[PDB]
Amino acid sequence: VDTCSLASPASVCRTKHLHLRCSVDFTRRTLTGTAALTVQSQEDNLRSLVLDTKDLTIEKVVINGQEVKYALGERQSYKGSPMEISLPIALSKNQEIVIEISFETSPKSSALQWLTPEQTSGKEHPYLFSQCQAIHCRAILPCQDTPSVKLTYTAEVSVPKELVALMSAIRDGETPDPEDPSRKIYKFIQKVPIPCYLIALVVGALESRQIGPRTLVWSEKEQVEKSAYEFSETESMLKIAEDLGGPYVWGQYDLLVLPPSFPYGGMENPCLTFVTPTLLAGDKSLSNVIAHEISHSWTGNLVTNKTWDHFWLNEGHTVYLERHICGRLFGEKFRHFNALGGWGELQNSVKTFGETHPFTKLVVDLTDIDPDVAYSSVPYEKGFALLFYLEQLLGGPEIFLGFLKAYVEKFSYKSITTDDWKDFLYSYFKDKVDVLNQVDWNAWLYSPGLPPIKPNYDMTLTNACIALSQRWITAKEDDLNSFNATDLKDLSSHQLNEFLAQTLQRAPLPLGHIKRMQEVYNFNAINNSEIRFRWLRLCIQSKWEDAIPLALKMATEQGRMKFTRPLFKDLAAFDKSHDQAVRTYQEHKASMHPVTAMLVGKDLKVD
Ligand SMILES: N[C@@H](CC(=O)O)Cn1nnc(-c2ccc(Oc3ncc(Cl)cc3F)cc2)n1
Ligand SMILES: [Yb+3]
Ligand SMILES: [Yb+3]
Ligand SMILES: [Yb+3]
Ligand SMILES: [Zn+2]
Repeated sequence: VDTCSLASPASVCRTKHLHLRCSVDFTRRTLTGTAALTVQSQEDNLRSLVLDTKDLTIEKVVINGQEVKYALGERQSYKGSPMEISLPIALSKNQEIVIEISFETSPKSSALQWLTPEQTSGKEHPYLFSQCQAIHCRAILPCQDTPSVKLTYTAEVSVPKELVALMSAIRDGETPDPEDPSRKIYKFIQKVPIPCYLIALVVGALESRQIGPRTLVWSEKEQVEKSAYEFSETESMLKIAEDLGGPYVWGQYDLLVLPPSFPYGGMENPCLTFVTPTLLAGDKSLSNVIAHEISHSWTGNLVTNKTWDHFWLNEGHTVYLERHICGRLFGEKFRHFNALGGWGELQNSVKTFGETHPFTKLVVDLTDIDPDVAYSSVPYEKGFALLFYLEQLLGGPEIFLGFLKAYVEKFSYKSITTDDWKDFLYSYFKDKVDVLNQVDWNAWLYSPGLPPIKPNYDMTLTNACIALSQRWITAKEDDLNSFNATDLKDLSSHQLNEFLAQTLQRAPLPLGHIKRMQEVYNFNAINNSEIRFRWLRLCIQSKWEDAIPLALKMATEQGRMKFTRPLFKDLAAFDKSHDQAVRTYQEHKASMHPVTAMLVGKDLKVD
């Protein structure tokens, strides 16, 4: 059962198609229009159905050209309000009907961020973007807001003519709006069935540059050139991902570089991956995020988790595929380095929640839990650790990659549970069932904390990071003069980041050590968002007051939650910056992404 949805489940009825016709009004901060749902009954004598909605204004519901009775139930917190539709005629099993719902979004839709021109690069035009994952599609349109249901979609979007609309679909033309010549209509088609959290929309002053045979990069004009360079390896990654997962079925693989308030590193929207502008390091060093989003074209978008309790199926397999792409491009020692880094991020998450916390379990129970509050590195890294452990136990990467491809083939276009995955693993590895029966499944899948077994990792690229970090941690005041810019000469940006991660795990360090690190390494000058984030966290946790304006600036000038949430939390925990952290959040709250605003609010205990 999907405990995050209030809609009729897949066993009652299934949405087969959505035909969306809407208009974006920037003055009212509203999306208005019709969502035409092609619903197939899965039951005999079906006379009503329930849809998920959240802060939607419903005008009418039309079936067979006539208005039908509908009712909106009491709001159930983050789940929204259930919408019961009275069908005009009882439906037999497998019978299909079209339900056209006239709706309007609230300006406070948790799925959307409305940007004023001042909040964009260009400063002349407003901007809109959606983020439906996990359960925010119900805050845009009435739907069965569950990944257990997959549907195709077509969309027609009216926007002011000076702007461009894009969706998680194939672009299907543009025309002047026949109802308003100050507007344009942008058309879209998604022929591959998808869960509704993969529905996405962006409206802004967008420009494009071709960077591959099936890839355009999209952003405001100011970011196009930098984005084209940063993501130039995209086609190479797609070719490797196809070799590992089978055919790319989505047609196009475009990239959209969002404004800095985009709350995640990326979003695997089909045909149009969304990315944070914090990836624009200038040297392609944060491109693993692209490898991760590309990998989702197989794991997550083709093979989907049936409910959000099984989310690890989505991320664990994606991180696994992502690390193989980087492994093919830069070698097996690099894949091991990234895997070990991943284990360290898992240690961090387990330490933050506490080793007995229910969110440290691989398979979770989201009954009465807002998925946004549960979000962490655990399904990513505990999920990856399991697969990497299975890879070693079952004979190596080549053998395990054979399983990955067969798993994708077996479950493409379906929504599955952990039991479905485990059953297939046992079927594929029938000749190694004795090895599989040695796995402590109850601990790996259902127990909190660190996994019962840690995999084996090649140390070649990690050794220099640990050695430098340990030199700083063990150093006394009279050893600080020995550090010099030459200590970093043989370290890649990835190794610099790992050195900071290792040191941050032992934070605080004495204030004199942090001051010396800046003196000799000039970390303040580094623009790479990952390195800068860890360096600022290290400064704040080591109580360096000079870092307060830098940390406040980074936390607010961008909104990627991975950075913004721990920076605000570190600033709130430092006595010297506590008041500034709270006040800065209060003054920025209204201009923030709604999900980021909620979570920073909870982290700071500011209601
Ligand atoms: N897809 C990513 C980027 C990427 O990985 O490529 C972007 N992204 N956007 N939203 C989310 C997201 C995912 C799960 C959420 O909820 C849950 N979190 C943990 C568990 Cl165990 C179960 C849940 F349901 C809430 C939000 N992820
Ligand atoms: Yb066409
Ligand atoms: Yb079985
Ligand atoms: Yb000494
Ligand atoms: Zn992912």
